[PDB]
Amino acid sequence: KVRWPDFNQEAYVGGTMVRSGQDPYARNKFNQVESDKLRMDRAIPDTRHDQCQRKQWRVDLPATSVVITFHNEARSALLRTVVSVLKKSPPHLIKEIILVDDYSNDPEDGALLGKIEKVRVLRNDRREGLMRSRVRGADAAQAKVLTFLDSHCECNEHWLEPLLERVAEDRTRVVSPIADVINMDNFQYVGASADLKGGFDWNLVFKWDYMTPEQRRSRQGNPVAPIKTPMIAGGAFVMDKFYFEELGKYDMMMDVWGGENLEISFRVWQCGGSLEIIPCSRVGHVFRKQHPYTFPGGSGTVFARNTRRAAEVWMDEYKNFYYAAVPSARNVPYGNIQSRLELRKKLSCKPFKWYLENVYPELRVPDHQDIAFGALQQGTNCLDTLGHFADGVVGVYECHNAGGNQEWALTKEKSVKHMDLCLTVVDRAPGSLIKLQGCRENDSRQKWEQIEGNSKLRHVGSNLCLDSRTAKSGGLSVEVCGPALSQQWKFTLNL
Amino acid sequence: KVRWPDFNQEAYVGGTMQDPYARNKFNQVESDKLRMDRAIPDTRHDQCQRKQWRVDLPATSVVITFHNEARSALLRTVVSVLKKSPPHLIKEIILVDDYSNDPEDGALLGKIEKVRVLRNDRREGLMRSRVRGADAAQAKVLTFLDSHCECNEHWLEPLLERVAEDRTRVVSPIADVINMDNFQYVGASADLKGGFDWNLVFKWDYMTPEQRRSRQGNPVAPIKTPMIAGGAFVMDKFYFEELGKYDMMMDVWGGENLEISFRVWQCGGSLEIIPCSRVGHVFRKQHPYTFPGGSGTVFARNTRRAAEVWMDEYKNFYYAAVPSARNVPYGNIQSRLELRKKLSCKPFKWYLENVYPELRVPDHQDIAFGALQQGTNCLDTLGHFADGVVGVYECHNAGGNQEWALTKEKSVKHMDLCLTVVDRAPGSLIKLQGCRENDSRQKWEQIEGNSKLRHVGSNLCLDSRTAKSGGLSVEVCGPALSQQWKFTLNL
Ligand SMILES: C#CCCCC(=O)N[C@H]1[C@@H](OP(=O)(O)OP(=O)(O)OC[C@H]2O[C@@H](n3ccc(=O)[nH]c3=O)[C@H](O)[C@@H]2O)O[C@H](CO)[C@H](O)[C@@H]1O
Ligand SMILES: C#CCCCC(=O)N[C@H]1[C@@H](OP(=O)(O)OP(=O)(O)OC[C@H]2O[C@@H](n3ccc(=O)[nH]c3=O)[C@H](O)[C@@H]2O)O[C@H](CO)[C@H](O)[C@@H]1O
Ligand SMILES: [Mn+2]
Ligand SMILES: [Mn+2]
Repeated sequence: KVRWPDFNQEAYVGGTMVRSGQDPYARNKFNQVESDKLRMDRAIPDTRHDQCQRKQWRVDLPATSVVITFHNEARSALLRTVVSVLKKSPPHLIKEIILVDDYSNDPEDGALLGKIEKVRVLRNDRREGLMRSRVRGADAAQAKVLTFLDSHCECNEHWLEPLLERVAEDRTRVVSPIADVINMDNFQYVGASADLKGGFDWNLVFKWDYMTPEQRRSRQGNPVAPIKTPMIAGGAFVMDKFYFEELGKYDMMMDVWGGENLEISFRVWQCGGSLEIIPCSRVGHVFRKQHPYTFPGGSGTVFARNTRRAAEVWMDEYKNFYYAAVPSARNVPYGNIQSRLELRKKLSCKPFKWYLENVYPELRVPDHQDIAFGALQQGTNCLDTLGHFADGVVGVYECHNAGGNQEWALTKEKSVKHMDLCLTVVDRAPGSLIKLQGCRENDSRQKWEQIEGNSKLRHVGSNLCLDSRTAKSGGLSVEVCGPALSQQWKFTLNL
Repeated sequence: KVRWPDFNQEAYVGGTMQDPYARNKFNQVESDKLRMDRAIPDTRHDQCQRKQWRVDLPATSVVITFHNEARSALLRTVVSVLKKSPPHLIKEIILVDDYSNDPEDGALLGKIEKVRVLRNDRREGLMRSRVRGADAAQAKVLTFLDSHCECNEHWLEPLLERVAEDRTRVVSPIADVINMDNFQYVGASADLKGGFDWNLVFKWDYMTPEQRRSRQGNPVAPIKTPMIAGGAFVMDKFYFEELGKYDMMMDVWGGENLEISFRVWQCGGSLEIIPCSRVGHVFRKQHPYTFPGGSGTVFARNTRRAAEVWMDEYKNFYYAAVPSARNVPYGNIQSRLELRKKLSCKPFKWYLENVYPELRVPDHQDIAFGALQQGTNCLDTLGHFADGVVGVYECHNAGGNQEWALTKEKSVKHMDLCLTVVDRAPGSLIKLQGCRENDSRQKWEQIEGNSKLRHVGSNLCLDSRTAKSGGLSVEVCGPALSQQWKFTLNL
């Protein structure tokens, strides 16, 4: 009902500001004062590669229903999101902007924006949470393509076209922009790396992977090409509406936050679709350290519930490596999964083993016969080879959870092995250094056992325990197996 | 004449037997203590202990070269390649005494079955000495070995089988480790390939995750290595001769392994590590012999001679890493350059892209490259992405989080993220941001003779004063010591 530039920022974000001498980081866990300071149509730097910036972008594309979901968002941030969509998108490609107010304390936060050009507002009468709220918006979407966005984003130049171009060509692609960084303190728009893919460790937390050398090198002469990501971050993405609904939408019994990104990423890949990051599509996002909103069941409890619900449906037996990494999770009940499990069989979906081998080989999987795996931790320090080969001393170095020269397995043969070099007891005398040797299934000197409730690591057939007191003066040793803190070793993944 | 078991170990080792490390830079006492036919553990994979090895293979002339070797070690080598190789596959053992102080060291072994001794009139060095032995070889196939090695069970067959199938293969065993102090025979990793950094010193690369996955099926298969260590290898004799043998004007040590490795690959052959061939070797810390030329100088001479012939333009990245090498003269190379054209031979860019892709290579419009060193510490990203603080962390010389370039666009870049001066006030933290060729805040210059790193259009220099507290800062810029930065490669 109003052209967006004629909308009044100052009247909106007006009372709802930050009174004198209050906490600026109060309601949203980002600096609201700095957010409020900025204009709705603020200038941001074009963070795209030269290759993108300078390409007649296709505009004969199917239009999209943009779904933004929010609970207690900062008016400034919400507005800036909405306007950035309208300002930077070709107008014919925006069918509508659906705002799903997920039970925000003041309905006026969302309601007032309903004045704006193509903005509809849908209020949740109770608290539904991120996933359910997104599904509502998608069901209310008129367009043939869905675009999701977090409520504190800022679309960049020609952001939408490259996303649509992908989905229009192939409906099975679920496509995400590069997530530029909006600083939570100063609110500066910072350009992010285009050399990353999304991923995870066995704890099933999202993390950004560096692109492998083999991959980068294959993309050297096509730097702005699509990136095939094993996981989407989950905040900003575009998906064909019919594909979204056919492929099961979201797990409706997930709550608040967390899990859904994992779940959908697995699902899409496993059931014949693909996931991509598009470097020419840039969308800023306010990344933050704490959650500002309430979690009904406890923060970490609900996260585990959702994560479980995903793992239990899609991961097959490899779900155990998650439970191995996060034993605590086994206690959290996750309810019924029959619908989502049948969905899987209904869709004739591939197994997780497929996903691991073809989509995310990079992810280190322990052998079915391994006893433990990962890093061997002692406080902050972790068991490091220090680049040593055969006949080498082994050491400790601060942990960097990247499994480089700090990755170890504890085998069925009872050996502590890195690659095919295994910890070997050269000399049984107390104080003697241990050496890295080639793995023999029978050497006897490289057989180890975990004792004192998986806290220690004892040399088998002996009274001797691995000991780090000698690191700074030679390397790790065997010493007489007693109550030292230097003899304490815990594996990252325990089976 | 005399069979090896009837040879008198005691009495040979006898006139030799007081610092153990002063003689050979390994524990001579422990070496001397051991039997010539010492027991060593079978360090091969199980999937090799059950292999009917084809034994209708060509024989080899084994070339062992030495200058002041330990008698115990030399003998043990010779006997190991007699005991552990099938007799019909050993045509002869050629011992090239490279002007050793007592000629009796080599001469006395002439008594042993299949052993021939050649004394070098003058000091030649390892490459020239090897060429002599190869020219004196009968046999269709050459095997080279260092004079302090110990062949393992069925070591030779897998090497020959490869060369017999395809004469262009140059094959090396996996090099088990003989302890310099203990003299214990220790089994080595089968998950390594040979390689190098831009300083052109040999190093072992841990073979990639991508590779390790592909070799699940047949784990003891040949390894295509971009470099051979250069000590133990087997090569068809005619192929050795045809492909130019060794760069004859190389001296005592070093270079030859690089030179031949490049040559073989570049001129249409292949280099392999064969995991079921196990040969032990006494690895050492410093060289026990003397260098005519002053050690570091001769290494540089040889290395240059190789680089200047085979590396094309990329020789500069070597000179960037080792600036001192641009002087100390490499002499005439016209023959070896002619050799290259004579063979046709592919360019180094080919080698880098097809044989050793994993080698991190700077863009030729970079200004500096490598890590950014301050003391033991290097410039580390600390896993931080865009909008992150950058820091210092002790240098692990292994890449990744500590890889940096200084571009023609004047920017200090890691991956596609560049160092950014967000705030010009002294003491301000610098943040890592996406690289834009037009942001003046992402621009540096190197000043005060490549020692400092100054933010361009400013009075401000990269500084580690704050590094420990939060992150690295941009600082007031003057006589600090925290502002000192050496890039490993400059150009
Ligand atoms: C570009 C760009 C954006 C990329 C950022 C990104 O991937 N964010 C994901 C990341 O989000 P996050 O920033 O930590 O969480 P955030 O507080 O932004 O919550 C997601 C959105 O849903 C809203 N929300 C949240 C919780 C809730 O109960 N109800 C809501 O309506 C909230 O207002 C916000 O707009 O992980 C989530 C896990 O479920 C989702 O997958 C998010 O999409
Ligand atoms: C199996 C197995 C072991 C393989 C180990 C290996 O590759 N060793 C190499 C490694 O050797 P190193 O142990 O550092 O050197 P080392 O002192 O053993 O010299 C190599 C050989 O040359 C001999 N030599 C040396 C100096 C000399 O003037 N004359 C010689 O004949 C020496 O006695 C020995 O037989 O690098 C060398 C660089 O030129 C060669 O490439 C060696 O072959
Ligand atoms: Mn968010
Ligand atoms: Mn040697």
